[PDB]
Amino acid sequence: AETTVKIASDSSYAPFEFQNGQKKWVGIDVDIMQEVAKINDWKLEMSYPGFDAALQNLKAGQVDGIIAGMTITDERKETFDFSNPYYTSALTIATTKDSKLSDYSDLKGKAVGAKNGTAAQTWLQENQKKYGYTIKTYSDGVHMFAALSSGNIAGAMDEVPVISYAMKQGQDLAMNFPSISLPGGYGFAVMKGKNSTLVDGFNKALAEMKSNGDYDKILKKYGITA
Repeated sequence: AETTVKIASDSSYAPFEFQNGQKKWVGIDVDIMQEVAKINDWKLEMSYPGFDAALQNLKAGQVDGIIAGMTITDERKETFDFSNPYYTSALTIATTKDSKLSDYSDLKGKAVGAKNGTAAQTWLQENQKKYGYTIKTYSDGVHMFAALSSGNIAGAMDEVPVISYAMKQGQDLAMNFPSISLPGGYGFAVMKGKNSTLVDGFNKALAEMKSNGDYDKILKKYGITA
């Protein structure tokens, strides 16, 4: 019967992987992986220990691959082989829907938020002298978006898919600023030199899903492009 495939992911990264109201695992990565497995006649066993644990479990041979919004980078290619990117994310500034701010130049003298430890934070730091905002740093999304709604930041930098999902959820957000592409894209990962069948299967199924409408339907479920 079917070949079993163990894939580990993050424990909370909406809209890529997260638990719904019924505690069921959903998200872009979940839906993509489930369909990749269906197309390839694989018996999928998903686990959600968190990204760092997933990497540990993958190196230890405890799982066969990872899908967890994992950026493809030259350094990571020293340890992992990747699929083609199945999504390429981007950063932008979220505002309330009533805000007129829309240009990175409009930020002079204003407070802009980001979550600690993220690419958004780094981009803000890199471009602060360029654009002249002040940076407020938040522990997590709930706190950052509460500051935006309270008017204590004029904008909140985050990922386009994360803001899109929040907008789909009905949060008071708009994306009026340009997007800053996050190079590399997200890929399915296996250990370098191992499991090429999984990578090839992923790539083939991805191309099929893009071509047949299923990929677009998945992204739209979570509010993306859209």
